[PDB]
Amino acid sequence: LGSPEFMNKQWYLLANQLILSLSKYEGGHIFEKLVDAKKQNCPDYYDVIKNPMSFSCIKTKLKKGQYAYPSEFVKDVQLIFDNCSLYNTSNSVVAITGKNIETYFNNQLIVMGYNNFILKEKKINDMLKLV
Ligand SMILES: Cc1cc(C(N)=O)ccc1-c1[nH]c(C)c2c1CCCCC2=O
Repeated sequence: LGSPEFMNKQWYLLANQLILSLSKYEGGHIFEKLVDAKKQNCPDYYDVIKNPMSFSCIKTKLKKGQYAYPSEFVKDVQLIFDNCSLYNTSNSVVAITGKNIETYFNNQLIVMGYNNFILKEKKINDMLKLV
């Protein structure tokens, strides 16, 4: 019940619930799929954003088991909000929406206790490099 596999199954379920609540939050539809430069009238998006990321890209990596640490899931989610704060002007609707979901995501990490999984990840790496 306390095995490393039980914890690894836990934060995979917490991340899967997190990426669902982000997809359902207000304005979350603008981060679900990757930006189609032609349909959204942004021909220079991938000339500025070189590491694109969307909710669908994170759901796929969760389904294929491509996250080794719980901190890697947060980095992909934060990358979405970082690409949003970069390409979009600070007073644009998208940038405001991105900041609102960013706060929601960070507060959901507190409520769900996901951060405690990242801390134990760091301690385990310490108690492993010491041997
Ligand atoms: C993909 C997308 C879809 C819709 C939709 N179909 O409702 C609305 C907005 C956006 C969107 N998402 C991001 C992440 C952005 C944009 C708009 C373009 C500027 C780049 C940017 O930050």
